[PDB]
Amino acid sequence: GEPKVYAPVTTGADGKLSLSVGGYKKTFTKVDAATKAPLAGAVFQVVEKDGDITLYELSSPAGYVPVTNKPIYNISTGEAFDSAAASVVKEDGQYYITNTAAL
Amino acid sequence: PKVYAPVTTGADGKLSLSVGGYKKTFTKVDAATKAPLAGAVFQVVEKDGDITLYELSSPAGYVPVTNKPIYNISTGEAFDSAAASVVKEDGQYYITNTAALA
Amino acid sequence: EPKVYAPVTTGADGKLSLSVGGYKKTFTKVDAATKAPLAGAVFQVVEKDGDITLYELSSPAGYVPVTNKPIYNISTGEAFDSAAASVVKEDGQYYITNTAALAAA
Repeated sequence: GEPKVYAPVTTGADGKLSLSVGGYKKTFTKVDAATKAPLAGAVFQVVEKDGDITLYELSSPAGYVPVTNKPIYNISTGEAFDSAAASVVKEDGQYYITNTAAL
Repeated sequence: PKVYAPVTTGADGKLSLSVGGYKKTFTKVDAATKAPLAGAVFQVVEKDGDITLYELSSPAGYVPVTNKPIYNISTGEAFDSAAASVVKEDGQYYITNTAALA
Repeated sequence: EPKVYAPVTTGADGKLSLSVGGYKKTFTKVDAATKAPLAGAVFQVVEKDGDITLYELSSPAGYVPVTNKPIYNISTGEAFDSAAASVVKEDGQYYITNTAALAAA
C-alpha cells in the first residue's frame, strides 16, 4: 500500500529513544542486559505499513549480538510488542530495549 | 524535484521505473536463492533530469538498506549508474537483498 | 608473510587511498542523498588466506554507525552482497554511499 518510512534513527550516549509518531508517544532506553548501562549506536526506524505502526532495530550497538532489521515493538497496538524476541522489558515504570553483549 | 510515492514489493517483487519516457524493470530477489522477496520499500526521485531508484527499507530478516540509490537513469550523456545489488542474468535485472547472518 | 596494510581516513574529498600492490583502486565516500563527499570514514584493507578484502572500521560523523564491515573483495573485484547496496559505480569510479542518521531522544 502506502507505507511512510521514517528516517533512520540512532540512539545517543543516553540510550534514549523518543518515539512520537501519530497519536502515540513513548520513550525507550537501550541498555546492556547484564550491566543496564545505556547504549549508543542502535539504528531504529518506523514505517507506517497500512494501519500498523512497527518499530524495527536495523542494527544493534557495537560489540553486541547483531539484531538485523527485526521488529521489536508495535506502536499502533499499544504495549502489544511483536514478541518475536522479548527484548523489551518494563522496570520501575520505565521501558528498556535490551541488547546482549557479544563475546 | 517532483513528487513520487513509496511502493512495496509483493510476492512477485516486480519494480517498474516508468518515469517520463525512460523505463526499466527490476525484480527484488534474494542474494543467495534468487527468490522473489516481499516487504522492501522503494521510492523514485527526479533531480536535474536524473531518475533515481532508492531503497527505503529492506525486507525484515535481511540486511538493512536505508535510503540507498540502487539504480539511476541519466537522461544526458552519462550512463545509467547502479549499485552493486543490481545483477543482470537471463536478460533481466535483479535487486538483491542479503539475508541475516542468523 | 601476511602483509599488514595501514588504514586510511577519508578527507574532505571523500576519496579512499587504496594502493594494494598493483591492484590500486579508487573509492569515494559520499552521502547517499546529497551525493556530497564525506570525511572521517575509517577504512582498512586486510588479507587472510589469500583473500584481499576492504573493511570499513568507522562511518563518518552523523551517519549510520559501522564497525568492521566488509565492503569490497579486492581479489575478486566484487563487492560483498551485505554491503552491495552501498557500492555504486557511476562514471567509471566507485562510490560508497552513507545514509544520515538522526538523533533518537
